[PDB]
Amino acid sequence: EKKEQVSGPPLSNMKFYLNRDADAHDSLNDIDQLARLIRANGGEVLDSKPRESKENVFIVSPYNHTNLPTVTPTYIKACCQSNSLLNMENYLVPYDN
Repeated sequence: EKKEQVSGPPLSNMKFYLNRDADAHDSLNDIDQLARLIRANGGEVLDSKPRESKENVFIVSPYNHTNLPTVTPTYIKACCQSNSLLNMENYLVPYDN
């Protein structure tokens, strides 16, 4: 692995930031800064930290299909620094629950 990002467009894909409502997790307003980098790449990310339980609050990662599950916000630090050589770190919420 020498070439940095080759398969598919390196920028502009799909992102979504919507915290559930646990009153805490990792980041809320700070992610707006770490995501500002990937937000200006060409994709789309809405840094919003709500607190309403309507099964409609989740955070989707770049190139991540199915908006049903959820991933960690720190994913950016691993997606921007590691590119995509650490999928095990998706630390996404299972499909069952």
